[PDB]
Amino acid sequence: KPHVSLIGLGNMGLAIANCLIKSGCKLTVWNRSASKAASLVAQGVTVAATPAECVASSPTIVICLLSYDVTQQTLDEVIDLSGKTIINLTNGTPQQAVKVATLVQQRGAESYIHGAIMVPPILLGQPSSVTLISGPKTAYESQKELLSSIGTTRHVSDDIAKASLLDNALLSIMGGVFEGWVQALAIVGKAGEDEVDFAALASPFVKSMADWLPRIAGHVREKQYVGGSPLTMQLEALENISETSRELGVGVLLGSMREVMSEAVKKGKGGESIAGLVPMLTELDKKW
Amino acid sequence: SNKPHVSLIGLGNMGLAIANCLIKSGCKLTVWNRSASKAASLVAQGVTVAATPAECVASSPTIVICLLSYDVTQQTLDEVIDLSGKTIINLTNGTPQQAVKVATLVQQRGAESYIHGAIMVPPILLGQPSSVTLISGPKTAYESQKELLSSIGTTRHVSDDIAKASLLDNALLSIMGGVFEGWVQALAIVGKAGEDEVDFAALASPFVKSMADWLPRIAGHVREKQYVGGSPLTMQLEALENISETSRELGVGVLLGSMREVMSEAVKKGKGGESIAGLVPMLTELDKKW
Ligand SMILES: NC(=O)c1ccc[n+]([C@@H]2O[C@H](COP(=O)([O-])OP(=O)(O)OC[C@H]3O[C@@H](n4cnc5c(N)ncnc54)[C@H](OP(=O)(O)O)[C@@H]3O)[C@@H](O)[C@H]2O)c1
Ligand SMILES: NC(=O)c1ccc[n+]([C@@H]2O[C@H](COP(=O)([O-])OP(=O)(O)OC[C@H]3O[C@@H](n4cnc5c(N)ncnc54)[C@H](OP(=O)(O)O)[C@@H]3O)[C@@H](O)[C@H]2O)c1
Ligand SMILES: C[C@@H]1CCN(Cc2ccccc2)CC1=O
Ligand SMILES: C[C@@H]1CCN(Cc2ccccc2)CC1=O
Ligand SMILES: C[C@@H]1CCN(Cc2ccccc2)CC1=O
Ligand SMILES: C[C@@H]1CCN(Cc2ccccc2)CC1=O
Repeated sequence: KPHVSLIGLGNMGLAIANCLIKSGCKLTVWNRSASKAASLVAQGVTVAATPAECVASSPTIVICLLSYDVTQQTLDEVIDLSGKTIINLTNGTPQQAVKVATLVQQRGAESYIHGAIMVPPILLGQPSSVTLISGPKTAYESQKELLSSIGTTRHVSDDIAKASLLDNALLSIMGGVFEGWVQALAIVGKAGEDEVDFAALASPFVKSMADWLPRIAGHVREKQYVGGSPLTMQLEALENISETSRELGVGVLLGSMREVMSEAVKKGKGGESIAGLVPMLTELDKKW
Repeated sequence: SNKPHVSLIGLGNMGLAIANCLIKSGCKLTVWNRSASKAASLVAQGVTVAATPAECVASSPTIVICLLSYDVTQQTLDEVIDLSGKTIINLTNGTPQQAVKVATLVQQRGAESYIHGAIMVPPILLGQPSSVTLISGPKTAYESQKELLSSIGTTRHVSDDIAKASLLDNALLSIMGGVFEGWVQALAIVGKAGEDEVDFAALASPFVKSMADWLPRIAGHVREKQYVGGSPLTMQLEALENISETSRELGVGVLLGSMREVMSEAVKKGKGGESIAGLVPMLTELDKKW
């Protein structure tokens, strides 16, 4: 039984706690709301009064909090991380990973690795589970056996910030897929159709879209914006989604997409493909 | 003689793809386009170019329309006053009510029948059996046009209701607009960070097919009004905010504004603990641009 500490017992933190218990370690936990540890006490888990007491109990510290800001608040009075390895599974930006790595190095930590869990809690540890890890290969290799408790890990880079970079890119795709899906189900539901029958009809079409993504990535890399689906036509179809929604009394998402396509047309990029939109983003810090 | 007579109105990206599919399947084609020069590649293959929309419709018993919009369709059919003995196949993207408006316009003018279709692939994939076109309108009219329409791929008759193909088109294109908004954001981030877009597409591929798998479960939750799970909107909104900050760190713009705005309002209305299924009632109960 290796000693492990866990900071954070939210939806994901409790899923992590159960995986670590199942795999046979001596777990110490801390959470702002100590009552979230109730389901772990029967399984032989120690609840530490403070973040400092939690970190003192183990050589390996797992963190799964809401955000970077909560992480820095929680680590404020954790003064001695000498001989400790930090595994940070908290979502944030590439620079926020560098900021926590620096905070823990300043306090004597042996090593920092960052992970992005890419499944909901119920899939953690199951065969469908993937976690992206970044940081020094020797530190990943040191932790690989512990980390197997939460499912498959993918070492994506020795650069501490890269798991968060890739996390933020993949969650952009997830955000967009869910924005389109919520809009779709709102339309079909208000129109009196069955959402589950709609999902069956849709799923072929959605897997076809996923097959197009690598061709689009190649066009973006190669700056090849010519094809058979110009932004003028795409924008006309997005405008018809708004009017379909208005006709039904349903609200309208995809506003940022309409605004960036509208400006692309004004810049004379109306004849380009969807690849044409990437340069609209890469050259200007703006919320569309 | 042998080959069926077919008229096509519109020779844009998709209209030209249709023209080539109809030629290849062995039909006798008459075309009209605002820009007559778009027919140059069809004239060798033996197609007739009509001077006006009316003369085009006069040449054939079956009329295919593939124009930009309803507004352009209405304008283009302004002087098409006689549709007696003509079946109308409208493949122009528009709203459910615009499909009803065109069906009524062509009835008034004596059309035999009207079906609406939504092509769900780019022009280069038209004619592949795997390319699906959704068709709505009278079953008998669809069944009589099924052999002609097999030129452009596999057709799926979704409803006798003329407006249904456009309803389902607008819903499927909502998903495509979302997917592409997220994909453009993702490629802007990884590109500006100096990563390879093509290796990122490969890394991403598993993760995106996993999401398609989650959609029927979410649809069930929305139908059953089950909004409780392990991925609360407060946590999802924090992650979306970190996409904005990641982008700002790279000097890159940010999309997904409507998604941040509707999740913020959910959190404000006490639905911060709910799953993504909890957003659907935010849309269904209020006409609003987020
Ligand atoms: N849930 C998922 O589906 C999912 C999937 C992939 C990744 N993740 C990532 O996992 C991380 C944790 O998310 P979660 O789903 O566990 O979120 P959650 O259920 O909302 O839990 C958030 C955690 O942060 C703590 N926290 C929030 N504000 C705090 C504060 N001001 N001070 C101290 N602690 C505070 C909470 O403590 P209390 O219990 O006291 O509120 C809880 O431990 C996030 O970075 C998220 O992006 C989640
Ligand atoms: N990937 C795709 O291209 C795709 C996929 C699925 C469905 N669709 C649907 O197919 C339809 C046709 O799109 P497309 O790709 O062919 O677009 P496109 O290449 O922009 O062509 C638009 C067509 O409409 C004509 N047009 C535009 N404004 C006009 C006006 N004011 N008066 C008369 N004609 C006018 C154009 O004539 P000119 O040639 O003279 O400009 C052209 O024939 C759309 O409803 C679209 O949503 C397209
Ligand atoms: C697959 C899981 C499911 C919850 N996701 C939370 C989330 C964050 C941002 C946008 C949508 C969903 C993180 C994941 O990667
Ligand atoms: C709207 C987007 C623009 C890029 N297209 C890429 C593509 C995919 C398959 C075949 C050709 C082009 C897919 C689309 O329809
Ligand atoms: C794949 C093709 C590309 C043009 N599409 C129009 C469109 C509309 C909204 C958002 C993106 C693309 C329809 C399609 O099925
Ligand atoms: C962020 C969204 C919220 C609904 N989730 C549905 C889901 C998918 C698989 C297993 C459980 C729940 C997927 C997500 O992660």
